[PDB]
Amino acid sequence: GEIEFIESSKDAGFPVINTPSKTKLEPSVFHQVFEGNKEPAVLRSGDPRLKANFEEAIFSKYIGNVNTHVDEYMLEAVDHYAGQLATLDISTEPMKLEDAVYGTEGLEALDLTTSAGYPYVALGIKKRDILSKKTKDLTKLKECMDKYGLNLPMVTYVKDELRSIEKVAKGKSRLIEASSLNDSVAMRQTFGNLYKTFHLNPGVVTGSAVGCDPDLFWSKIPVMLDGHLIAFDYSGYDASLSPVWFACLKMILEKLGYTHKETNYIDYLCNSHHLYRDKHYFVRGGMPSGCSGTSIFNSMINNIIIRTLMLKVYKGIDLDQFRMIAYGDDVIASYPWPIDASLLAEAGKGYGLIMTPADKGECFNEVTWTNVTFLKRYFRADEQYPFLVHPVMPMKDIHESIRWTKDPKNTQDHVRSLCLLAWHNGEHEYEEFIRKIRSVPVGRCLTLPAFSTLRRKWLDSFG
RNA sequence: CUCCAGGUCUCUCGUCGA
RNA sequence: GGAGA
Ligand SMILES: Nc1ccn([C@H]2CC[C@@H](COP(=O)(O)OP(=O)(O)OP(=O)(O)O)O2)c(=O)n1
Repeated sequence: GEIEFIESSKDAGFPVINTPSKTKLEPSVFHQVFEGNKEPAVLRSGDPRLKANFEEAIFSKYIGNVNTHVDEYMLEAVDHYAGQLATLDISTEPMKLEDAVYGTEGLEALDLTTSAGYPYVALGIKKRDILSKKTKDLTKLKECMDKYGLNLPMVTYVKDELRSIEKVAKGKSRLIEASSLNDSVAMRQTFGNLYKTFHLNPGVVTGSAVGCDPDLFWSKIPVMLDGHLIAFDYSGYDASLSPVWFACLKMILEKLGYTHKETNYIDYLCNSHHLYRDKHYFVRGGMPSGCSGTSIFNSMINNIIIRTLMLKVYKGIDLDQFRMIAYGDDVIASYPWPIDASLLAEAGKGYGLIMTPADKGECFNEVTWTNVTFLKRYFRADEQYPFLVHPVMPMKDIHESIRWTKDPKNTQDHVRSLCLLAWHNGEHEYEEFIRKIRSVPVGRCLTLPAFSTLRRKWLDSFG
């Protein structure tokens, strides 16, 4: 990922974009009961907690690119992953517009509560001015698409969210890229059946966890990844993808039946253009976080990436015995033999990728089923039914969430949802949690689910 | 006097119906 | 800046 060019938006006929600088996160009634290290992310240059240049820091994610060709490893990598995807009958036929916009089995409708992006964001137009789920109208949509076209700039905002205290101090707030309604629709039309087949089939064939429910799915995972575990973390994956990985992705899209016409939408992702406040700029490489397809294409690329590193580092390796599940940058995998992920990291570095030891730390340790995480959840088998596995979100991360709110009107929903995460920590931990919640006047006013009821419904789901 | 801040997945709750 | 009660 690299910013090639910056220009004034006026110069390029673009309006200045209103980008919020005030967080919506307030300390909650539970802010004191529990301990936490996160505060809301820095959103402006005048933040008193800033110990570094803000605008320098938020964009620092664009580490650079590496100029390499699609090498013999990538190519093999692609043919292998493609051969899996071929077993699924991914239709390259464009999705019916009513389905691409207002949802179908395997693909939910557009988020109508979010920005419509450029140009509408500066015309003061909301998604709901153009769409209604209730009416399923496409009239105003086609109109707007005719008028404004495709490949519009993506609008860059800072994400309102909690960050570690060093990420607050270092200004490493996160950027997202608001994709225009038009582009989201066009991509969903073009790639809807791919999205759908992916969501309806998470596992070791797609190599994707997208569409799974950790409650039900954690039990399936150790069966699928029966070998020795492989797991690492990425630093700024999305921003680290050089163009060659996109070339790889286009090539696998081509294998699947996609025309050069349709693969060209990948070009709008790799080579993208953005609005940020009063500037218009160009990024070469990097997956733009916020485009349509970001989870699916990030994941497909990860399947190509890890396959490549293996084929490269361990020359003569049998990928028919390799198994991986990716969720964007997040990956859990296994191979029948011990693989040194520090070496896969060294290789990764040569392709622009920064891979680090899993779940923080400074050794590429053994990855056991004990310490491995996926989607931030640990794996624990039931003590009573050892083939059912618990997705275990650390209580410390649940704690971080409850200590804040964006609106106390939601405290009941918020806490209930937190409960459905916490209980997989066990009865001891859940009741301590329910106690600490109850240790505060407002906590005594909430309907909390009983552990016994949670465990019951869970066991009941496997039926 | 409010609103402006992306893609998605999962779950949950609210309302309305068979 | 724009949209609205
Ligand atoms: N609002 C968000 C937050 C995250 N993500 C996706 C894109 C990248 C992926 C990883 O994000 P995190 O791991 O949660 O961020 P981090 O580990 O703190 O920072 P980094 O991406 O540098 O590892 O999640 C997203 O699409 N939208």
